[PDB]
Amino acid sequence: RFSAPRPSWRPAGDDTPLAGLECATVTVPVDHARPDGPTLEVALARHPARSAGRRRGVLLVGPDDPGNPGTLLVPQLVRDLPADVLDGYDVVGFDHRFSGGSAPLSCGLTPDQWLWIFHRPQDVESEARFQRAVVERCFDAAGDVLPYLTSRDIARDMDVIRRALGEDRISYLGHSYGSYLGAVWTQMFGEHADRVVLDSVIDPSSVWRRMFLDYAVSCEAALERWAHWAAERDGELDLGRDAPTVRAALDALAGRADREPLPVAGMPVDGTMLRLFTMVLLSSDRAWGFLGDIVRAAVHGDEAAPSTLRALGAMFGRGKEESGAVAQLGVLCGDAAWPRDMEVYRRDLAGHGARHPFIGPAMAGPKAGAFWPVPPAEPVTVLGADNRAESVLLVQSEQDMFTPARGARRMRELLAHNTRLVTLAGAVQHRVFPFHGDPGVNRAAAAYLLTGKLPDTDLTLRAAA
Repeated sequence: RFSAPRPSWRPAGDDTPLAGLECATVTVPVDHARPDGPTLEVALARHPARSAGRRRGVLLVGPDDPGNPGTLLVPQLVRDLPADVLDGYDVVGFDHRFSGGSAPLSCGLTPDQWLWIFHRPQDVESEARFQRAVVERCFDAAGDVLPYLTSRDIARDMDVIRRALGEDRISYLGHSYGSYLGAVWTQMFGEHADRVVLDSVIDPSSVWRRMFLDYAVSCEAALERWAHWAAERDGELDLGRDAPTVRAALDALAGRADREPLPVAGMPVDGTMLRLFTMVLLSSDRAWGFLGDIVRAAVHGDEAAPSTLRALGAMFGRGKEESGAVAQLGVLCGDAAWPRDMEVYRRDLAGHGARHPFIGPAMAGPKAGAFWPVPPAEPVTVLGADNRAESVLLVQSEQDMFTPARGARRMRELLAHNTRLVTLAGAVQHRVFPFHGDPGVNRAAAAYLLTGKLPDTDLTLRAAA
């Protein structure tokens, strides 16, 4: 096997968001079929179990989105996990290969190209050119390694990390993209799983273009609901007293931003940025006030609240990294071949795209993956009855923008033999355990992690107030 020495843990710098934790890297081969070839260093962050008598092993935590550093989940989990989980597990997060602190890639993409997923198009021809230019730039700069940026290669890295940690059976928690990494790792290596929690569950049948199409459906429906919520708040927002009037104001605002970016605290906010910010805020009903605030401010030429501004600054300001967009490109284009027929995209722009107009065209048109210059290395992972994980708990919000609840139900079908599902009804949220703070969900998931017992049948919990 590829050599996996025990990690060289050191205190995290107090110049990092990981202050207070421990850091190390694990070597992995770029090509797992060529262990004598080039390697990279995968960054880890650890919060050691608080209680030696309660410690049962390691809770490995994957990234929640391609390109998003999974090490940064560790502080969030220290903040929000039930205390007994933090007593019983070393929490170890990682930055997946070619992201974060794990050999991040830089390809000369401009900020507009960083938003290739959500980029608002003009027509099929211009968008094909825009999306192909992203691919060209990335392969020119990183074409030697991009073919090795896939979900299955990340899963292989997870198993090297497990071996380096010295755990024959390791536990796992992953959210969103991390749910998919966990599922893939269990399908490839599940005899090495202890307890596994997958939260906000990607539908395997959606990998990946269908997920984009579903984003447009989910966004449209959520925006229709938010427009009603905003119409009831015309006193404070002055956006209209019925949902069509509110939506027309937002559409006109976003169209203006498509033609000339809106200055917001000195940041040029174009339509792609505004619609992405909108979708993110829509995904949590606790954030709907931020959305009312930015739309009110931008429509009326007034100032948004400082907290709203700081949310835009966090999303698009100094901390935004090109490397995340390149990581998204590799995973989302590389895991499966996208349709190559331009007529598919023409059809779907006029159909799906027009039926879901807020982001439908951005989702349905000729994305980068259509132009990918290498074949798929491997089939997409097939989850099924041969999965060797002893047990998997699925946790899912009933109303989840980014990973609709149908995906958790699909996972519960594909992995019928070893899964149980906990659904949080009444929640409008993405990433539930533990960040939403629901006592019922958090205690059910903690009890599974600490005792290994799945609930007797799938459970629907009612979101506490």
